Amino acid sequence: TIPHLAIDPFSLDFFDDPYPDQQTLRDAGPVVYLDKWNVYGVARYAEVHAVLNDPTTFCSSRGVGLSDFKKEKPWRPPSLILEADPPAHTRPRAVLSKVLSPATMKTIRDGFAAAADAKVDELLQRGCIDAIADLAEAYPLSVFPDAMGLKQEGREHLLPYAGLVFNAFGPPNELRQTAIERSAPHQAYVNEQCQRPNLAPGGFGACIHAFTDTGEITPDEAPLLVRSLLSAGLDTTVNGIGAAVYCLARFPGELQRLRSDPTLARNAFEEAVRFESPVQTFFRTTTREVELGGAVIGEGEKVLMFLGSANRDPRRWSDPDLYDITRKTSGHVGFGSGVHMCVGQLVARLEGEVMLSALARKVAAIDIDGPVKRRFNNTLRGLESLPVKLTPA
Ligand code: HEM
Ligand SMILES: O=C(O)c1ccc(-c2ccsc2)cc1
Ligand SMILES: [Cl-]
Repeated sequence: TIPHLAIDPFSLDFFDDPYPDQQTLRDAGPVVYLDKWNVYGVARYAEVHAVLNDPTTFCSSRGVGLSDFKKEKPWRPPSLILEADPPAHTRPRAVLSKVLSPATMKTIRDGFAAAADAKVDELLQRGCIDAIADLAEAYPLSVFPDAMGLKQEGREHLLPYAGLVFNAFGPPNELRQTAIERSAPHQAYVNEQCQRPNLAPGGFGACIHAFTDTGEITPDEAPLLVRSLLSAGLDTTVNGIGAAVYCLARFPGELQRLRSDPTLARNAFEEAVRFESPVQTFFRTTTREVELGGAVIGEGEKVLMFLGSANRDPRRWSDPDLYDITRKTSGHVGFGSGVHMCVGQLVARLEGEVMLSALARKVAAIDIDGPVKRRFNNTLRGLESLPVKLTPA
């Protein structure tokens, strides 16, 4: 009934070009079994959406990586939000929602936009740049650690720590075990910055700690919630912005549309998130026997969702493999869906928007002018190096 496939979605060959294998996964059936890792897989939009939106049956408290916390010890203490289910999830979620609220975006937008404009001006002086190190990495590094309230010293630990976190959702392959063995100094730095005294006034970190007064979280919960933002808040946006620039570089017609109407910047970024899907995959664990897509899955089984695949499923999208900055993007699952849907999505969109706005207003052309190199991660899709020439408007 359920087809079995030998495809390894965490292999380097798969990362290098996942799209043919993703079609194979979609077309095999609504539910497949991945013999390589003994997990169920869903790669169509319909089933990915269904799983995300039934948190009771498809839980997160047994981990959203391959590892089942009921069987193995988590590599770090569980996240109070990502790796929790309702009701435990609900109050910590509400706190991060308020910390990263619509109202909060007003306090940081001017600074984020200024830094984006400044970066693009700086890059135009050089002309030929690496759109990863010099833009996709440099810009979020120039605004997010400050918005968190982090000191300057030690920030070089942030991207390695995030790479570790997202590799750790994967199976115990080489990527994962190498990350974990190098992890000690990054964990030590991050855990220390989570303490209240080390987070500057007015920043996201201080604001989380300030909520420990209200009855929503206790003081001992605040450091792990800061840890969530230091885990999920930087490397994701690096790959999202990298994705957007890569799309504009490959699809010059869309850059030209963006230049002609810079107010398309926000949707151009959203479409980039759909099109590349910086977060490719993660898991749920079944809490009961369940019927999904006409198949029966037993209790305590890992289910691997292919978010990137769902975002290219022709059953849901017209011309899924085209980058279209005026596409109706609502419903894409690049930020997830349901109760765990990215709590930081307003920050992500703000960064993406103001950077694409800067490019739209200041840059006439983006031409790849060197070898493109991919960055491999069990969960994240993105580039290591993207040599481009920027032509000023
Ligand atoms: C382009 C950038 C981003 C992408 C693609 C992205 C993607 C996602 C996805 C797919 C989830 C769902 C996980 C699940 O359902 O198990 C998620 C959750 C989460 N994200 Fe984002 N994210 C991004 C940026 C951010 C930022 C900027 C922050 C914080 C400042 C952040 C913090 C979080 C947190 C704390 C969760 C857990 C929410 C929950 O479990 O309720 N992320 N993200
Ligand atoms: O709470 C945290 O530490 C945390 C929250 C979310 C992610 C994530 C995973 C797949 S997409 C976004 C990672 C870590
Ligand atoms: Cl840690």
